[PDB]
Formats: sequence, C-alpha cells, structure tokens
Amino acid sequence: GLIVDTRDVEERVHVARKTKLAPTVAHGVFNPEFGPAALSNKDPRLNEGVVLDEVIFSKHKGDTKMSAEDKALFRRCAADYASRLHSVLGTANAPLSIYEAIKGVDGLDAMEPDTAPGLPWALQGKRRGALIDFENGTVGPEVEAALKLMEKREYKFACQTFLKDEIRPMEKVRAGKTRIVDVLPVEHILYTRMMIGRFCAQMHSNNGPQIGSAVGCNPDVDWQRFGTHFAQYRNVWDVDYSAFDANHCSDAMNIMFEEVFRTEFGFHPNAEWILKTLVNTEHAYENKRITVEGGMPSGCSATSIINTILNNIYVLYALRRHYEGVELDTYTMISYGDDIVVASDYDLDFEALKPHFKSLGQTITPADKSDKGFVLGHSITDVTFLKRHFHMDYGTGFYKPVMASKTLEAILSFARRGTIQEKLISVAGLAVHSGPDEYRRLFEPFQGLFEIPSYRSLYLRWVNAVCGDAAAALEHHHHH
Repeated sequence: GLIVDTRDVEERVHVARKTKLAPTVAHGVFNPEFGPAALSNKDPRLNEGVVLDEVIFSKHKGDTKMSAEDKALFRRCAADYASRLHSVLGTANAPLSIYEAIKGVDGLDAMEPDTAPGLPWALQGKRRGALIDFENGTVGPEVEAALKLMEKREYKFACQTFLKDEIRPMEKVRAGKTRIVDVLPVEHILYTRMMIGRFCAQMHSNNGPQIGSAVGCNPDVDWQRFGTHFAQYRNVWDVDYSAFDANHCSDAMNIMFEEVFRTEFGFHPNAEWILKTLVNTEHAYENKRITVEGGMPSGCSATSIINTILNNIYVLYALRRHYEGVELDTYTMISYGDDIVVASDYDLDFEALKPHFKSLGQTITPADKSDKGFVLGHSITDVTFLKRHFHMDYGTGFYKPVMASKTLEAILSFARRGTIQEKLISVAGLAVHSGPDEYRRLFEPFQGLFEIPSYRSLYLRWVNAVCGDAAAALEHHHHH
C-alpha cells in the first residue's frame, strides 16, 4: 500500500508493553533460531539503526496502478472465478441479523467477547462488553447508531495498529520485522459479518480445490482429500509472496469486490461498500497517524477469505496474460491467504509468470528456495502448505500433515505464562504425524513435568477422524 500522508498528531504516552511469551524447558534443549518479536524501540536484541516504528510500515511500498487492458482482464478473471465460486456455494448470501453476526452460525464462529474494541473506544476506556451483549446478542446505542451510518454509507473509521506478540525467526526479530494486526472498530467487524458472514460460513463448509480455498479446513482429516486430488497432476508448484496482503493494489481489490459481491449473487448492496472501505484506510500507532491507499489491513474480518479469493483470481490473471485459451480447468489450486498450491498436466512456465504477477504489484518465488527455481515435475509430496508437508501414512494409506521438526521445536521452545500444559496437548496433535521416534524426541524435555499424550492415543484419534470406516474395519478380525 502507498503511504500518502503521515502525521505525528496527538498521543499521550505508550505503556511499557512486554511479551507474554516465556521460554520453556525445551528452549535449552533445541536452542532454536527463533525468538519473541521486538515490541519496543529499545529492545536490546534489535540491530543498531533499526527504528521499530518505521520497519512496521516499511512493507507499504506503493499501490501498483494497473493499466486499462490489465484491469479489464482482471475483471473477466474475477467474474469467472466468482462464477465457479457461487455455482458451488449458491446464492443464499442475505445479511445476518445482529444476533447471528455476534453468536455465529454453522460454519462461522462467534465474535470474541473480550478482545480489542478498536477506535475510538480504546481511548474512552470501553471494552467490547460495554458496547455489545454477546450472551443475548444485542448492541448498545453507540454500535446501533454506528451501524445505521454504514446503511447511509457515511461511516468513517481508523484502524488501531497493534504489534503481534509472537515467535519469529531471529533474523527478522533483530531486523525489527514485528508483524502488525490492524484492529478495526468492533462495529465495522460486526457489519462486515452481517454483509458477508453467510457467504463466509458457506465457503468454510465448502473448502476444497473446486472453490480453490482451504479456509475452514481441518488439516488432520482434509489432507487425505487434498492429497489424493493433487497427486493426479503431472506438475505441482508452491509459491511464496513477499507481503501478499500489503501489495494488493487498490484496482485489484476494487474489481474483485465489484465482481464477487454483486446483488445478483444474493448480497446486500452494502457488501461491496463495507469491503471497499478497507482500500483507503487510516492507521493509528502510538504517536503516528498513517493514511494508506491500497493493501488489506490484515486482521480485519474475512482477511483470510478475501486474500484467498484474490489469490485464486491472480493465478487465472497471470496465466491468461501469458498463455492463450486459459480457463479454470487448465489447472487446479487450493489457497489459504497468501499460501498456495497449484497443479496442472500442462507444463506451465511459472518462471515467465513472474512479471505478470508483478503487474498486480505481487512478487513470486518458489517455497522450494531453488535460487534457480520454478521447475516442472514437482509433486504434492514436495510442497509445503500451512507449514505442513504431504506425507503418506504407511499404516492407513492416507496422507497426513507433517510439520518440519525445527518448527515444532520452536513452537515448543516458547509459551505464554501458565498455558504450557494446554499448548503441549495442542502441539502433540501437530507432531503426531512426524512419527513415533520424532514425537518422543520433541516431547522428551517435558516428560515428568507435564502430561504428554501417548503417540498411540493420538494416532488412533487421527485414524477415526480421517476415515471412521477404516478404524471400524480394523476390528473385523480377532488378534493372536
């Protein structure tokens, strides 16, 4: 996104914000090249000269202005993908009530009761609970009034930019590449969910390569479904972007919103509008006041779905700008935000698409850091997706998500205070697929201090999850 105006205006003082992540007993064992990001200009781990306030927003390096020809091509692609999408999902995309928007529905989780409220409530000392009743599912007069401004399309707002307290690679920690979460006003999130929550629920339910989205997937069970699909194709690619979200040009964001969220597809007319408000945004960090044109806020409602949709359209766009007679059945893909796996029986030249993605302001390289990359003949067992590989389980003959051992190690190496027991169980579910030997090693440091699940227990849980029939079938016989 293009930073078009900065201001130092106002601000009182910044409260000493530290990281809640503390090392665990595993840190001393694995000695990972990972650390809690910097949350302070005076973090002693930073490199000299690095101003944290500036590096945050360094990702906003412009709003690629697409040519006329390229906009008309982008629209055709956006329409063609919207055609596939709404053919599968249907056209029951009417607004949620205020109740359903808060409480959720099948395929859409409830709004967070006590997360950040946004601006200007954080200044006024009001939590989300003061503005919205989450149990009953009603709204106080402030929200109710704000909503009715959006109906008139006169509503305006600022994004509250927080630093993301999380584990990062140490090179990025030292560089002061702390990620940010743009916290929009609770009423904006609410109304966004009203306008497109029905559609989102329906995309979660329908996750798969047909709609080209993995948002709302359960990697445990769904990896088999995804695995068997992509194994069929001669060629598979996995693609890295640099700052996918930020480099969504306003032209691409605008066209996508117009093509995907049309009233003729069952949406309220203010679906297009509320989404278009994400294009030109104002951001509030401590003292600075940065207005930005282009890019997705990231952390706004439906960020994953929106990014996923754009990713789908970009593939169609890029291919159609290079090759002739390209359609949705020329290839197949699944995406989750910037994350992407494409496959085709055609020998597509993904290296030559580099400039075609650059016309959208996006910069692509292979995840398989080949420095001499994008090659034919890669398969699903070679690629990474949601930080998971696709490996065949010998026992079942089903694909399973295998995370890299260094990543498991880093995730185990740090935790928020007094949540380690809970985090261990959660990560045990991730690490089970790495095999009994590596499982035992990863949890070796924790043995005796905390409850570690048995490899056996989690294996059996997984087999029932992926295929209940299979698990039942193993009991047709009697043992020794």
